[PDB]
Amino acid sequence: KNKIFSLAETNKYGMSSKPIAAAFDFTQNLLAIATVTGEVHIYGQQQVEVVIKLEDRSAIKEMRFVKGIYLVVINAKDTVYVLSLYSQKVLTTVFVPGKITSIDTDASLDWMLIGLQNGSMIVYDIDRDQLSSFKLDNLQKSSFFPAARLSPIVSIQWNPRDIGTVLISYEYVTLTYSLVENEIKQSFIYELPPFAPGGDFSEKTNEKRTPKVIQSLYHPNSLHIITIHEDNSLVFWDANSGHMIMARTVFETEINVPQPDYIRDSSTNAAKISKVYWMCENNPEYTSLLISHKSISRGDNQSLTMIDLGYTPRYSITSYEGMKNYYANPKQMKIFPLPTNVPIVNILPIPRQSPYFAGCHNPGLILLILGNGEIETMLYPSGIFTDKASLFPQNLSWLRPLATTSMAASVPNKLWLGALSAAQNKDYLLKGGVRTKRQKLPAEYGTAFITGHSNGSVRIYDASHGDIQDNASFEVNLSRTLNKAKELAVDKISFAAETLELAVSIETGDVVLFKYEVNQFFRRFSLNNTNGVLVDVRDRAPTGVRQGFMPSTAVHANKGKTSAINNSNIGFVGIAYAAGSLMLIDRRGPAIIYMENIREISGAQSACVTCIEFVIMEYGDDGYSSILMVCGTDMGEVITYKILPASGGKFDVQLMDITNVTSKGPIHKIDAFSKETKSSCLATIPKMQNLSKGLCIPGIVLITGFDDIRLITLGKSKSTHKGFKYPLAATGLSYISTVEKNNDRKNLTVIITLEINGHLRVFTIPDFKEQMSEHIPFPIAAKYITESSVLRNGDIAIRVSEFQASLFSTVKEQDTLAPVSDTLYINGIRIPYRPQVNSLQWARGTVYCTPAQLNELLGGVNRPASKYKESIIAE
Ligand code: NA
Repeated sequence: KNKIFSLAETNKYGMSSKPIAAAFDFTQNLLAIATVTGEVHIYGQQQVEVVIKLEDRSAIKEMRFVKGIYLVVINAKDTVYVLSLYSQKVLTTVFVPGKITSIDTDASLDWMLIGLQNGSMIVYDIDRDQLSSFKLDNLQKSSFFPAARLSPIVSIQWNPRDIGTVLISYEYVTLTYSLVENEIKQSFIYELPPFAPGGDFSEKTNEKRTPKVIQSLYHPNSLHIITIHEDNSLVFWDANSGHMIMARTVFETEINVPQPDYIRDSSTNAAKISKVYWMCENNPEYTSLLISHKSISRGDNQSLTMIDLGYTPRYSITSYEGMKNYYANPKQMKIFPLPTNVPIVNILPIPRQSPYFAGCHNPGLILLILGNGEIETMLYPSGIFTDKASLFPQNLSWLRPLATTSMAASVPNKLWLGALSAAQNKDYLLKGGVRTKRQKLPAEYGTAFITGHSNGSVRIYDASHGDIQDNASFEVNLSRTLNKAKELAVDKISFAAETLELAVSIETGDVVLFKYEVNQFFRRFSLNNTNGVLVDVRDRAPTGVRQGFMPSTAVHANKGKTSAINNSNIGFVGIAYAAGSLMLIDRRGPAIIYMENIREISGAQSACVTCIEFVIMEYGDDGYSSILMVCGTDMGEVITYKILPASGGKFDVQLMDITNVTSKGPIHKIDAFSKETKSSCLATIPKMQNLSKGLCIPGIVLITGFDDIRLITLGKSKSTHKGFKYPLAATGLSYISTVEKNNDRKNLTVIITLEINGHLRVFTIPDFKEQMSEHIPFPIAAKYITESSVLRNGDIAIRVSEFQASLFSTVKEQDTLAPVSDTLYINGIRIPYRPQVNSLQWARGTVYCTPAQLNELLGGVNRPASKYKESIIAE
């Protein structure tokens, strides 16, 4: 019935599953993130975002960006997809014959190199979707170690300065292969003499050992290589000579010379090296190594290590001992701790200068994807962790950090638009992409999303994609307000939209109050300095903000965690604590106007207040309206108070009564509506000013229980009840207008009920006749079903996964335009010239190979023209 209703999904926020991989394109300046279900999300400037779903739901291992128009995606099943930034759909799927171990791709090259578990090397033509005839067998088994087990290729790396040389590394040996000459140029083998200490994790020091290589890299000058070995040795070799310059550790040097009386002098438990990256600064002559360390036990053992080697000495005029000094005495060294003990799973440097040098040229920020799906950012080389939501598109802000609670608010646009006008995001990181303008028809009411994270930060933005709403967001830091560093998890938060006020309650029970206002433009701050519960925090506002959500007062009650917070639209703040405390704050002041325990007033065993609501209507049979406060208790009781206007503009509190409404506690959602007009009865400033008129507005209050809804009337015994099959997670009163006759604006007030299992109904009032009975299309996390908010205009916002939210609209007829995807590829961007071997460093010894020359070797003289428009486009 009521065909004006149909469940329609309007917006999605965040990512649908756990991030598992990442990649970045400097040429187009786009950032791609891969989920475990095979989704690829490409983000750009402001709020550019394109979602591509691969045919299989398998996980993603690696990506690279090719030519600035291609995105190569490799899954767990060793299937390689090619995606386009111009046509924005899957271009090619390839089933590569073998188990892939090492991949390399260059910015200006149309080929990608694949090593296998069986040791063979193969080359794939991304531009033309063909396998090339160039194939190399297992070189270690073929030339050096015939009797060894079949060694997989540990690492393949294109030379940073010459596409004609490829660094290949096997388990017990590494080498440099030339594609032009089809031969092995130089080979290095790491062997330890007896009694050699080896690395930290060396085993059986007495006997001769040949540890497996775990990773090899080229130096930015391309004349030096590093081999990390399973003992955590770090051996620096010279690519051309075959000489072993040194073997060092992160802490000690010369680990290869035997030492009969060696003793491990380390007060820190040794950490297995996970991966090593060789980053370079603006001048490639300035380089540093970042090493990630595998965790032992479970405690914070994933820390980064940076070795800034500074100016690399000139190659031609320094001996091997000079390189030994240069690598053995680092220019600077520092360890970057990780704020969490969650293991690191992927590290992606974000280049700022150019996409060469393995995508690690002058990285200003390092994106770390952890095992729990988080995304962290390290400023480099400073090492400062940043979680500012303005660095990345708002969809990424659901990952950095994890959003502990979320809510949506129906804000009147009258001042909301003026607020978002000067709240534009101006310091995003991604620069590419051109955002499609999706103009929304103007409306009286808009929607805001508000999220609180475990960091102690609250992010607020608009849920529409309009001209102003799209790139506008506020961020408030609870840490700077309280001068605190730990125990900052946000638990609950309440938003008064009519005057733009906020109350944020954290795991320690502290509640901080924020208000929208202009700016007033110490290091010993603490909540324990003074004795009063209300602590002044006005002067602790962020420096550079001219106007925004600033803190006014912090609440340090020392009474425990909070069970209910509500910030009214008329200056009142209601705070309830798990111990039983109930506390009323007048923002006029500031002042406390009521502070009492509710276990000494209840007739039941009700421990704490779970919901606080403000209404302005007639109590009982008083014949006139006043300021009334309704609270629900965890045992199904309801306590109604009056806030009487007292002398001097202050306010008293008079307890009217407490009645056991239902046995199905807790009481978590309170709403109200007038009996005749059926408009919202919740308190507002104009309604408060209207009290002098002597007006009387008898009303009915909807109280939500565990799985029942009660229609009750203040000051009376009669009530009505409705029961559900499953417990109710989110509800609200929605006031919608329907036109049926000719232009008649017939308003209809209905209640939107959502159960934790995902079912949604829409009933009328007060008869509670069903108008919708549908389900949310996808299953929802029972942990996060309850963080839903019902909006004024029939919309319902549900948290569905740990990282994603969904804003549904329950009005079938909505001014919906055809979906428009955004533009990723912008033509005319030039890829900088690939760096070549400097003649002043190593004269001769090189055979210059142009890209077309390499195409002729790998694909043949008769290489077919591509079937893609991108190949012609990307030139
Ligand atoms: Na937006």
